[PDB]
Formats: sequence, structure tokens, C-alpha cells
Amino acid sequence: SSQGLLGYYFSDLNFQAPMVVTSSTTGDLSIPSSELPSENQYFQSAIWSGFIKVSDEYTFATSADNHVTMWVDDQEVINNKIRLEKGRLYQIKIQYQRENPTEKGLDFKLYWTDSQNKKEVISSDNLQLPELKQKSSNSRKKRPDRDNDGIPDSLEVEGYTVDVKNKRTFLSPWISNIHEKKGLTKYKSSPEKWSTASDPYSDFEKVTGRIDKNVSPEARHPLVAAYPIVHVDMENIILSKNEDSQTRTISKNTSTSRTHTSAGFSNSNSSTVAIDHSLSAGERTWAETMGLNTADTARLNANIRYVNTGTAPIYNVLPTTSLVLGKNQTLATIKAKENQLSQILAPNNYYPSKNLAPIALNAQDDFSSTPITMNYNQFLELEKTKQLRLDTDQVYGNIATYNFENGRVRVDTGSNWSEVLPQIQETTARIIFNGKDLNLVERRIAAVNPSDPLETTKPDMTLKEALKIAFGFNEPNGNLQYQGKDITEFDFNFDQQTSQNIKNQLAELNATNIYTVLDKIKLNAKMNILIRDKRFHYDRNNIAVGADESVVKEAHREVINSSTEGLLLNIDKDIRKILSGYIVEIEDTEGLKEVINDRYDMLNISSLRQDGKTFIDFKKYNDKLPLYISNPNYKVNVYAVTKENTIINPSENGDTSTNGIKKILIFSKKGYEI
Ligand SMILES: [Ca+2]
Ligand SMILES: [Ca+2]
Repeated sequence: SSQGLLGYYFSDLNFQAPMVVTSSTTGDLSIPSSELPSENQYFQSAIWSGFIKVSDEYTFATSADNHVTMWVDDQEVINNKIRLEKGRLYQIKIQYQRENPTEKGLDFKLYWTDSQNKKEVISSDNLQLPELKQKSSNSRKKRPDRDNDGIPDSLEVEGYTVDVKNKRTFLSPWISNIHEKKGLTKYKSSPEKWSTASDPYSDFEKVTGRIDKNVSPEARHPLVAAYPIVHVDMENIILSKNEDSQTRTISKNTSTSRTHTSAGFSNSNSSTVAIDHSLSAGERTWAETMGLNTADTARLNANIRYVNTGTAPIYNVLPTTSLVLGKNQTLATIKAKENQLSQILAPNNYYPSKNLAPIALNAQDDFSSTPITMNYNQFLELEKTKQLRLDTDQVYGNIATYNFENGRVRVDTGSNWSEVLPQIQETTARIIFNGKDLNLVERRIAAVNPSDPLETTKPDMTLKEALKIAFGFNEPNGNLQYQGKDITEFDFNFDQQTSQNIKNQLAELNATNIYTVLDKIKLNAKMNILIRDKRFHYDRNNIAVGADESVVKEAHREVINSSTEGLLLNIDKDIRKILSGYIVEIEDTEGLKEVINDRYDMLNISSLRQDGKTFIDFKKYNDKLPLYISNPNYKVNVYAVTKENTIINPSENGDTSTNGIKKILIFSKKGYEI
């Protein structure tokens, strides 16, 4: 389907100005005008290249032997019978030249005649593409295409588009008046890098779809890197005292976020786990709870999934992960089995898939899962920090590559992510953007390195363009936007060397404001850019943990219903992500306040309804009773507590109340107003 001979069709007589590059499944190398430029639909020369497999005497003929020169394995057979053997592969090259064709397009067929005198256009089952790889195979050797990706040098430099016909793809020069209107993508790439983003798929494989279909759509652009990015998401945890007495475990939900520690030049995969601090009867310590004494040890189970937030799949090794307490006390090393993955882990996906159960760190009947053990002091430290860190390495295994011999994609034992990642990291600018549900998503984009001559052969990459191709920013009416939000609703942060670089650029441009000149800010290799929703406050991991009083209040303004049982509100998915809970209080006529859920571990009274609305439940820690308001003039005040003001342990002096918690008023109404 993606197999056959490769054709270059030129408007000039000497193979200088290619107009179309395309493959044909069979000896029919025609392109009718209906598939086409206009005054440039007159091709005066052409070149086809590929291999032929068969066992007989064969004579070659074309529909135009007078203009044709054809080579089989480097012997001229057209400018005459020749012997070919079954199960062997012969290179083919065909050149054609005609000086003022009066028809547009090309009618051209390649035939052969066997010994039984059967002449026919060569079958698709006999034709294969050239070996457009950085290396020859034992079978198919390779050889105006300096890097051998298949795209002519001049197209890569000057700009090209691919049109998806039904049968196959035409690659042609970009032209303003035809293609900008029709809204086509304008590609440039290096003519000397087989993969301009230094990744394992070629610029030509990308744009013609001869590529692993699990590769992210944006990474089908030759200027956007395709590579996995993997972290571990822990969903819940259960702690146990290490060894017929009763169950004495602590089970808690957990929230995990991939992190980034500034912008910074580290390529590590890490996630930070927050263990829920809310109520799980009594207010015992953890050791009291499990009956741990000072010489006991505890252990930990959890449910996890792997998360691929990059742009290429992983097939046959999940990366290895350290579970770390505090700054550097490794509690465990988590490995899955090499070459025994139950599924691939695709971009923007989980392993296991969400429709299947998660992985238990100590799985049911797995006899050799290592206990994740803590000594007593480590246990107390976990109680107090309620935090773990998962450090995941970048060992991702073998790559699924396109095979030009059979037009198939398969895991190639000879190709490995560890051979590609370093050069990807070396030749691209990195942007981390959180505009999608506030999680940190990293992309890398081909960008010039002025100090490295090869990298100066790549097209200029602007900040604006980068954001459009790597993250799907668009500009529907003069303004760059991500899914409806203007770019000005996000901040820019850079590492120190990038910051200096960008400051020099703006001064050169006499620009005072970065947002009005994104189209003129150039990106270089090794830059690091962090772009974050401005509504939010972020911690040192760049996770969203707060927001302005004004933003929080505004987001709660629209109230659907209120009563003595609770509140029913529409709250933005994003705001909800920065809140740990609510505090409900009745304020009497003299100003004194009765706090109803007055404990740091009893703030979890919001819940997401199946209809998307939020219910704030007054009954839950009021002993299942609606609020009792002894006087209609009393007020019911409700407060939001952001995660960065959340208290996660009793206070120093032992107080477990909400006293002193920094909280944001978001609802206040008298008894008679409810
Ligand atoms: Ca090329
Ligand atoms: Ca290239």
C-alpha cells in the first residue's frame, strides 16, 4: 500500500526543479493531471528508483523507450533480454527526459516480458522502494538527496507540502497563493539530516505516514521530536507493620504529578506523590494505629500505572523507577519484566490501560515481589512529610521502525531509544507547557545551533511556530491561542542561558513585550522554556498548588442551589485541582463563629457529581445532620482551602483544629437567604 517505486517528477529538463515526489504500487508510474501547480504541471524529466524481486529471462520496456535510460543492478538495459533469479533483489533506476510535453502530467508505464511471452505492467508484488535509511541492509543497498531520506535537497530547504490522495501521498513545493488558502501544512527540514529532529523516524517517513501509527500526530512534523517520556502514577497506598492478630493497616488515596525543577536543563523523569491526609475513628499516630514500636519495621504496598506523556510508544522495556523518601532514601527499585510487556505503552496513555486494573507493587501471588520496607524513623518521617518521589530512568528499549523492503512497521532489535535520546536532547529547544489540565507536558522542537554547522542547515524555528506545531496553538483571528485561551494567559519562564538569549533578541528587535513579537523570537538548540497558566501559584516542582483570592472567589460566584445540607456549584475543573477542601462555619449575630468541620483532616467535603457540578456537603462531618441555624440572621460562611495553605499534620502543640488555617471566603449567606 505504501510500497512500490519512488518517483521524482521535474518541470525542468535536467532534474533540478522537482514538482512532485511520490510512490506508485505498480509499474504504472503515471500521474494524471486530475491529481495535480498549473503552468508547472509540465514535467520535462523524471527519475524512478527502487528494487525488483522475482525466476526467468526478462525483457524491459517502458511506454517511452526513446526518452528513457534504465539500469538494473547498474547495467544499462535501456537507452535486450537479461536473466533474473527468484528471491533476489535488483536495484532499478530509470531516467526520463522530454523537452516540451504537450500534455500535463505523465503517462508512463514500466513493463516486462518473461519467457512465455507474457508482457504486463510490473506487478506491485515485484516492486519495492529504495532503502531510504542511514545504512544499507545486506539485501538493499542505498544508492539530489544528500541525507538519503528521499526528499530532494531543494524541497527540504525551500518548503514543501504533502497532499493525501486516496492511493498515495504527493510531496510538492509550497506556494503561497494555493496552499496557504487551502490551509495545508508548510514543512521545512534539513537536507543533510535524515531526521531533522535527530529522532528515529526520517523526515520523509514522518510526512508520508510510513511510520509507527502510535507516534503522536504533532511529531509527524519533521521539526517536532518523537520520543517517549515516561513517569509513574501512584493511585493509592497501604501501610502495614512488618511481621494471627487483627488487620492494623493504613490505607490512603494518593495523588501523583510529573514534576519539573527549574526552567532547568535536566532530562530526568520524576513524579511526586502526595499521600492524602484526610480522615481515615480516633486521631492516633500512625505507629499507634499499626502498633509499631520503636524497633518494628513497616512496609508499603501501592497501585501504580506508567504514564507516557511524550510523543513515541514504548514496546519491550518499561523504564526502572526508584521510590524515594525524603531527599534521597531509596525505599525500593521498581522493575517490570523486559520483553514481557502485556501491551505497548503509547503516547498520551497508561500502562496498564485505564480499563484494566493497575499494577500492585506487591502483586497477589507473585512470590518474589520485594517488600518495600521502612524502619521506625523512616516511618515517622513519612507520616510527617506525607510525600514520596518516583525517579524513573530513560531506558526505553527498542524502536518500531518502517522497513522499506516490505513497507511494514515492526520492532527492530537493532534500534534502541538510548542511541537517539542524547542527540534529540542536544539539537532541540525544550518547551514544557501546562495548558492541558495543568499537568506538565514536555515537547522538543528542532532548533538551530549557531555553533554547530550541521544544525545551521535546519530551518529557523520561531517561538510562535514552535507553539503551533508542538502543542497545537492556532491563530483564528490575529491571536495565538491554545484551545480558546490567548497565549497572554500563560507566563514565560526560561533557564538562565535561554533568558539571556531571549533578552538580547528583544533588545535587538526594540521590543518591550515578548507576546507581540513571538513570530520574530528565534529558538536555538538546548533552550528550555516553561509556559504556565497564570491563574495559578506553583510550588518548586511546578505543580499548581494555589490561586489568587480573586480567582478562587470568582470561580465560586455561580451558585446553583444552597440549603442546610450543602452547596451545589459549577466549578472549573482546573480550580478544583488546586483545592484540598472546604471549611463550613456558622457566624452568630455577635460575630462568634461555630466551625462545623473543625479538623485539618476533615476538609474533604467536596465531591464531583456525575453531572459535572460540585456538591459541598455540610452533613458529612456534622454527624450526618443538616446545619442547625438557631436564628435566621445567623450567617453560613464557606471557605476554600488551597493545597499550598493545606495543613497535613497536627500543629506543633498538638492542635488538630482548623485554627490558623489560611482560607478563602467563597460563600456567605444569612439563614433566611438559604
Ligand atoms: Ca533529503
Ligand atoms: Ca532531511
